[PDB]
Formats: sequence, C-alpha cells, structure tokens
Amino acid sequence: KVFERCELARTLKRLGMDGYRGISLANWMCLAKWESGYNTRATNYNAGDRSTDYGIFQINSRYWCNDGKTPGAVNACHLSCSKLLDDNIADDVACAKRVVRDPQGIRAWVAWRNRCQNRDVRQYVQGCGV
Ligand SMILES: [Ca+2]
Repeated sequence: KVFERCELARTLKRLGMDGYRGISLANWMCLAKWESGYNTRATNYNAGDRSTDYGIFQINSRYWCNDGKTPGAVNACHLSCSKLLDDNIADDVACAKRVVRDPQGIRAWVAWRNRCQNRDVRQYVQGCGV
C-alpha cells in the first residue's frame, strides 16, 4: 500500500516510534519518504552482494531479515523479508527498532544521512496532530 503522510504519521506514533532511542517521528517519516515513497511494496536489489532491500524502510536481507537467498545472511530481526512487503507495518517497525539498537542508530541508512540528517524535517509532520 502507499500510505498517505498523516496516516503514516499516526500509525508510527501509535506504534511507539516517536522518540525511540531519541529519533523523532519526523526523522522516521523522512527516512520512509526517501526510502520508499511510503510504499510497503518497495524493493531494491543489490547486485554487489546479492542482498535485497524490502518495504517501507528498505530493510536489507543480508543483516536483518531472511529471504532465503542472500549469502552471509544473519537475520538479526528473526523475520522473513516477505513480511515486510505486506500492508501491516507492525513488523517493519519492530525490525526498524532493532536496527537502530546497534551503534550507528539511524545512520545505518545512507539515504537518511544524505537527505535527512541535520535538515529541517518538520514538514513531514506538519498538520497531522501528532
Ligand atoms: Ca509487514
């Protein structure tokens, strides 16, 4: 599904993401916007290591979720990648929460560092009553 901005905002808030490990909700929204356009079905294949990024957050199959076809795969979220391609984002959220539990935090995603870090992100949540 392609979420609308405020709808995504409220669902993430509901799911406990506002301020998780000090990351505000606007930061998570900015990340989803650049990573998938808010589309739960986004995918990206990385030929270099043969991994694939999945869902709204573009979670990678070599370290996070298991897709049965990525060598070296470590499955830190203990979750099949195919669960990140559906319309319910609660597992995506649980897995993204685990990712930021590592030392890099949200800097794990290069898109966030390039398009979000240090910038004004209030546009992502303006008008959502979040
Ligand atoms: Ca899901």
